[PDB]
Formats: sequence, structure tokens, C-alpha cells
Amino acid sequence: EFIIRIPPYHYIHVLDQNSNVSRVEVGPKTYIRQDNERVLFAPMRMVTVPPRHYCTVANPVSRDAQGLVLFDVTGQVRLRHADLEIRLAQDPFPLYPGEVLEKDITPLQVVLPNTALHLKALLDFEDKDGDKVVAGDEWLFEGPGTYIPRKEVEVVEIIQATIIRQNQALRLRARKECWDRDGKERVTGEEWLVTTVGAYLPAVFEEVLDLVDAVILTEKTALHLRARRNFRDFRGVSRRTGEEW
Amino acid sequence: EFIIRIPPYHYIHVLDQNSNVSRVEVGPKTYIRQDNERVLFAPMRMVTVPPRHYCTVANPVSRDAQGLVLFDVTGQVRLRHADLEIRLAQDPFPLYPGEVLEKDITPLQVVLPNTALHLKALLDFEDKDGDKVVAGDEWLFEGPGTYIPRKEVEVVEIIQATIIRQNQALRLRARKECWDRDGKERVTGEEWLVT
Amino acid sequence: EFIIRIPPYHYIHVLDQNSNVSRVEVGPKTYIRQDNERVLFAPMRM
Repeated sequence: EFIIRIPPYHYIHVLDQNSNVSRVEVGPKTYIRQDNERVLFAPMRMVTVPPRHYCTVANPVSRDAQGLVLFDVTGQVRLRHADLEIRLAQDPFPLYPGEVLEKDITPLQVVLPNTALHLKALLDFEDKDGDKVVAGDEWLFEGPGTYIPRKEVEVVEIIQATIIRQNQALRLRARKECWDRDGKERVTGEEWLVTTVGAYLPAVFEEVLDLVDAVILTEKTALHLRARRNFRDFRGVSRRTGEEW
Repeated sequence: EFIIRIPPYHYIHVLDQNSNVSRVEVGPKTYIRQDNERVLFAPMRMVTVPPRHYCTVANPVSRDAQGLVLFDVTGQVRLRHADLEIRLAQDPFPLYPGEVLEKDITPLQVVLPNTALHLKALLDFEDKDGDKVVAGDEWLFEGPGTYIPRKEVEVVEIIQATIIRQNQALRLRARKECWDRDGKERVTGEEWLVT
Repeated sequence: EFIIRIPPYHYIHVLDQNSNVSRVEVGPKTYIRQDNERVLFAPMRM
């Protein structure tokens, strides 16, 4: 149990009981241990993440400007505690001591056309575009692209588009005080209708209620309407609460 | 078990336990092993892919500008991990250590007239015509030709033609915001007729 | 039987079965043999 052969693309961890500092032995080697040392476990293949895939390793090692691993003065590997890393496709890295595999190799999930991902920031951070994204903000990553996960950013759900045909309105009610595509104030609880034909993605703060189709008018027909509140109609004529036309 | 004869057009793999690096012995030979070495398995015929056929080998070896195989400093064969190769008809190549056969020799499927193949890009790549095909795009390979598979390009389905006689229209509804043969805008859900 | 420690002021002989040529390992060492090799006898004081 002193001589131990590590296949190519594998590793082990051995602890030196003089300083009680641990390390990793990587490579295609035949390994010879001392008597003061102990090998921790039986050889494990160093994990490989294919292209268009992903993994999260809890408590990543620290790095320098070149990206090299940092050790302690005692010889122990430098870690980052209660912290995670974003590991995309690369060469078969080994896991060091005190490195945990949080999520296995998983497939990067691709966003379909006419849909969007609802992503909220868990912890504050700085944005790719130069912005500061305070924790608790709401986004939409939409389009047909691929989404690369982040640590402090969590995906809440995916939202489909709703289809608006000709002569329809699709009423929307606000989750909170907000703004709208048409560029005008909305408040909590207020409702409105977005006429535009096509497919529609609601914002994070907007919600879809129901589709409302037009009433068709002829020479033998009219439409009896009552005002919910004071407003202006499409003729531009003013309407007080309650009055009918 | 020291003397071992490999028939013509075959191979084996033997591991050298000094460096623990493995290799392949190819050719019509009688092979004599050392005592430190070990032969891994009993002789296997090196696979031959006929013409108009295909195979995928997981984790292909690396190559140089001449196409020669690359080894490590330790003597181990250089590989490409979680990667695939497009192997068409050629001479009976051997499989090196750490080479897996993903799909056997299969027939190249030929596209009939008045039909088309629906092919979507799994991973981004660059196109034969000089284009950059972002992953998730949709194509049609149509006509009577033969389709040579690719690694990052996957075939979703085959679509038949529909026949339009005289005095008929054939209504079509759009999957997503798009364009049309007649060269005019369409939107999601819109319908039209192609005379 | 691969790892073998030779006390100070001793020796052993090991045969390499590739060339079938033999030699001697002298000194205060811990000795690690290959698999193709064989140690001939148990350590003897020089």
C-alpha cells in the first residue's frame, strides 16, 4: 500500500502528517508514498465538462493574475469559502482538497424563439454593460440565445409570448409601480391594453390577464357603453363616470 | 503469453507499467512482449468503413499540420476530450487507447427528390459558404443530394413536399416572425396562401 | 516486495530481465524495483 499507480488523467489526495497539510497528485504516474504520509482515497477520474456544458464547484481555489493556484505558507491550498465558481468547457481540471462538486456536468439550456427567462439577482454585483445590479432586481433574458449561468443570478422561470391577432387588445395589469412600452407612467393595480399585432412578451412587472376581441358594428347594430371612470375615448370626446352613450 | 501474433490488418494495445503510458501495435507482425509490459485485450480487427458510409469515434486523437498523431512527453497519445470526429470512407485506421466508437459503420442517407432535411445547429460553428452559424439556427438541406453528417449539426426531421394543382391555394401559418418567398413580412400567427 | 530498504553499508543485486544483465545497488537507500526487474537475495553486509 506504499506503491500506487495513478492512470492517465486522474488524481489522488495525500495528507502529510508532519504539517497536517494536504495536496493533490495529478498525472499519469506511478506514485510512491512515504510512511509519514497517507493517501486519502482510491484514484478518481478528474472531471471533464464537455462543450456547451457547465458545472459549479463549491469553495473554489484562489488564483493569481496568471490564474495559478495559491498555497498557504504551511502548504495548504488557498480556498474561497461559501463561494462558487462558473466552470464552462475546458481541460480536465482536478479537484483539490476542500473542493466540493456542487452541480454535476449539466447541459446549458438554450432559450427558444418567442420566449424569455426571468432572472433575479440574489447577491449584488456589477453588470457586463457597466451597470451595478443591486440584489433583488428583475431581468428578462429573451430571444433565441443561450444563457450562461452566473453565481449571484438566479433564474425564476420562463415566460412564453402571447399571440395578438388583428382586432384584439390583450389587457395587462401591473405587479408594481412601473413603466410601459408606450413610454407612460403606470401604478400598482392599474390596467391597460396593448393593441400591437404579433407575439408579445410581458415585462417582469406586467402580467397577462386575458385577450379581448373587437365588437363588429353594422348598419343594423350599435354598442351600449358605460364609463367605469372619467376618461377620453377614441373620438377624443370626454366621458364622465357613469354616463352612457 | 509473451509471444503473440497479430494477423494482418489488426491491432492490440499494450501498457508499459514503468511510465504507465499506453500505445497500439499495428501491422502484420509476430509480437514479443516484455515482462514489465502487459497486453490489454485479444487482437481486434481494425475497423473498415466502406465507401458511401460513415462512423463517429468519440474522443479523437489530435493531429499536426501533416495529419500525424501527437503523443505526450510521457508517450501517451494526445486526445480531444468530449469531442467527436467525422470519419468517412478511408483505409482501415486503428483505434488508439482512449478512443471509443460512438456510431458503427452506418449508411449515408440520401435525400430523395421533392423532400428536404430539417437540420438545426447544436453548437456554434462556421459555415462552408463563409457564414457563422450561431447555435440554434434552422436550415433546410433539400434536393436529391446526399447528406454528409456533421458533429455540431443535428437533423431534426425530413419534410415532404405538398402538391398544389390548378385552382388551389394551400394556406400556411407562421411558426415565428419570418419572411416569405414572395418577399414580404410575416409575423407570428399570421396566415397566407401560396398559389 | 517492490519496496526494499537497504541499511547503510550493505548492498543487493538485481537482475534486469530485458537485457538479462545484472548489477549491484550499494548505499544507505530505500530501493524501489520495477516489475521487469528482480532482486536476487536479501540484503548482505558488504
